Amino acid sequence: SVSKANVPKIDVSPLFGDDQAAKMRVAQQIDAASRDTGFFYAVNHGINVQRLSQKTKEFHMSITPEEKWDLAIRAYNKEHQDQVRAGYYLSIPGKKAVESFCYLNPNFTPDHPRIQAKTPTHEVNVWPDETKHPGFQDFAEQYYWDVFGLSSALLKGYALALGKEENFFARHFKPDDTLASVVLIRYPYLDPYPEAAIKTAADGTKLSFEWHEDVSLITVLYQSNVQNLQVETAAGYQDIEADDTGYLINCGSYMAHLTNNYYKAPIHRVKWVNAERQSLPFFVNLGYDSVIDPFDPREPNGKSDREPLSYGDYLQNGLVSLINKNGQT
Ligand SMILES: CC[C@H](NC(=O)[C@H](CS)NC(=O)CCC[C@H](N)C(=O)O)C(=O)O
Ligand SMILES: [Fe+2]
Repeated sequence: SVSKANVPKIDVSPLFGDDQAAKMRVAQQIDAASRDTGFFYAVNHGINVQRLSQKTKEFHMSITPEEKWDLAIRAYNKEHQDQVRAGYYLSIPGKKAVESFCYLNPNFTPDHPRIQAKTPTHEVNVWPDETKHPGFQDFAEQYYWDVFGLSSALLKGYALALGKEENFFARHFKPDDTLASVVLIRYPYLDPYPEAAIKTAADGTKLSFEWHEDVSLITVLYQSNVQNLQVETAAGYQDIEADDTGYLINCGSYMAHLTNNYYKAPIHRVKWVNAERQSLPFFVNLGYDSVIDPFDPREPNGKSDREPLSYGDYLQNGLVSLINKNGQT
């Protein structure tokens, strides 16, 4: 029966410092995890995750149906044709339990040239009224930069792990142009829980979200203390234990591509659990024109035949493909 994933807890604090050998020892840990199940917990990360959980719950539990329509992405509100990514993703009582709110780089304003050019995947964030949601926008924008900083350090880890200089990834991850996103996902408790909102896997497991690989370089994830995630291994799906003080880290398919699958993008899925919980990912995306030249650290000459891929085009394609495969979230 269903076994358990080895998901080590890695103290990432050296990645913020200047002790280079200590960084290498962290990089080894990241290497090992990335070659095993593909997941680890980043601990001693310096983010106030209790406030993140509190502020998010306050938002989710106070936003009204009226405000949800007002903020809705175009999948739910045809009036908002510019909102492909950022905004509110509504639940559908009786059919779809999950709901969420996604936002992008706060630097994407009307003044930004990618907004002026109408480049796909770039949007100006939408927000509820401040007086109705006091402090929320401020909180959420500062969270973006806090987790941006953690993620930059984790990217130093990954670079060192792969034999590169520590800025190999992080040089492409910049406040001015990153396509990274935060998604504040609510999974509700429902009694009765509608069967329409539950999918059944081939192996019989009841799921809220089917198997997939992440569309990201890496994913940096906070979750409530409710176990739900499973990672695919050759021996089948394995449960990932919850830890509501750590960040769960995994690679996305852009990392798999550029490393010739040396760091795979682990296939994972979300079990159905009837419990109120939070899932708050930060998808570490680069800039629209960023290109990382692939390499294969298994080969003496490090050479890959993999095509260098422009990140923005990879992202557009991946986000669309994920909706087609696993449904509009
Ligand atoms: C909705 C369920 C939930 N799945 C997800 O969030 C899935 C798999 S990681 N990812 C996406 O849908 C990509 C969202 C991208 C975001 N709108 C963006 O524009 O950057 C889960 O894993 O809990
Ligand atoms: Fe995922």
